[PDB]
Amino acid sequence: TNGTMMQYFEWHLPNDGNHWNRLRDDAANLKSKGITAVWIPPAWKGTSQNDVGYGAYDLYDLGEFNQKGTVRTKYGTRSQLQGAVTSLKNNGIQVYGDVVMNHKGGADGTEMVNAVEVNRSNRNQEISGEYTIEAWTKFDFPGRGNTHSNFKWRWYHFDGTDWDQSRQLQNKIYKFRGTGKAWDWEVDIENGNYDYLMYADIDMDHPEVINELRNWGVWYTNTLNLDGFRIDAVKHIKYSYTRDWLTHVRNTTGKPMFAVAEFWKNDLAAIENYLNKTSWNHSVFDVPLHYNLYNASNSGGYFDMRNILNGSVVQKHPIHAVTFVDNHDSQPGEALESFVQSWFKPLAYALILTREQGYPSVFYGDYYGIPTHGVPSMKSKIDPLLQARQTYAYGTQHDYFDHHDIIGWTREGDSSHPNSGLATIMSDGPGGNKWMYVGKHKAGQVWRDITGNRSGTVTINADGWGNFTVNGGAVSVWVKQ
Ligand SMILES: [Ca+2]
Ligand SMILES: [Ca+2]
Ligand SMILES: [Ca+2]
Ligand code: NA
Repeated sequence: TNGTMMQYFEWHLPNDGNHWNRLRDDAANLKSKGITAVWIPPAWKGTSQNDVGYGAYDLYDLGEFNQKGTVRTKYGTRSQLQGAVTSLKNNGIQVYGDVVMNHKGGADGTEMVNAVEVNRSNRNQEISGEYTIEAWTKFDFPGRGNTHSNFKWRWYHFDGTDWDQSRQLQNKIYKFRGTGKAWDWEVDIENGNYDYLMYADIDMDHPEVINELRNWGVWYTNTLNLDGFRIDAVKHIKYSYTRDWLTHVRNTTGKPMFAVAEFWKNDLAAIENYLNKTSWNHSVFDVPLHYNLYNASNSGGYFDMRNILNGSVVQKHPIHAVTFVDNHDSQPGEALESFVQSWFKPLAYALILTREQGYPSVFYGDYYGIPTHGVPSMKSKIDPLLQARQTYAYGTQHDYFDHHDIIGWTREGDSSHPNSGLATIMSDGPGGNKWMYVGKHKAGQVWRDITGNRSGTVTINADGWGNFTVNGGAVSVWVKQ
């Protein structure tokens, strides 16, 4: 069956502690709509209750201990989280947990550390001599104590920080001194070594760090019975470390543990180098395709639809790419904002859901909407597309990316899925028609538009060709009536 995951969260979810409860009660529904895997938001304690989770204070606190002014995380308690995972599991849905290992924020205390300032545009270059700063690198976890783990963090487990409590100076990046201290290598090259990003940067070359995060990885997997991971900020993390961390977890638990890393860079060559350096042992989000979809939706129809897949990861690396329309990085208001316009969104979803290449992901923000930024729920338009993927998107595929506005592709379906086979067509401009081959053995069949956009039927001729139609700025997916 065609796998389909769902990012079950967006950046502006309410801080009401009922998100795990919602996931729990949505499990049965998700299963019926075709979702086979769910990527849950950071389940640990952030810098505050409000934290989306990427602040990453305590990875062993899943809304179980009183820390950072709260017991529950933004999403709920450990109990409520476990209830959600159980619900998904009982409904046959896999669970992918988010993983944040690049840094830690909200240190319990400070430490005086010898450091040097570095060029923020070239972290390889030091711009100050050595001197002592007060850095937030002490993590004792008073609320948790040693429950689950007695590992405590100190300055030497980090490579640097961006804040000196003593001399509160802005626009600074500090690199810690010490034997062997240096920015980790084989990370993105923007700003000449993008090891540092925010908060206290974790030293991926320190032996205790390597062993500890690996131990945490397995504890995390076993505690929540995870089936996979969504790995955060991989371009800022030692490439070989991530590769080996994953292998360690797979080796220890014995589970395949699917994993998709977010290497956020609209650069195919950079992502390909990342896959190479990680020995292709996990997939990556197709960020390049995201920008293609964004640009097409932003072109008022002037985008050349023939090249919508050009430069994407899924075009050259189909089984190592997780395709997506939007996510918390691109939604309205965020730094990397590049939200795919709603008029084009159904087309984008048809692109990633009805084609054979890539592992598609549905964005919670798109499905249930983003109330805070006026983005309406588009499940009514996505549900039919998920239906098409679930029962009709199978078999040999034929592509027709031969027109600047109207493009499409077909699937001949296969014996393993009854009535399977489809023909999606879309136009980022005026509507029209296109003759497409769905298979001679389908001769005589009468197809209909599962999206409901076009109300008539299309009959496949004796040669297996059908003249499919589509409306302006829309998509139609024809299937056996
Ligand atoms: Ca280092
Ligand atoms: Ca880093
Ligand atoms: Ca066009
Ligand atoms: Na580092």
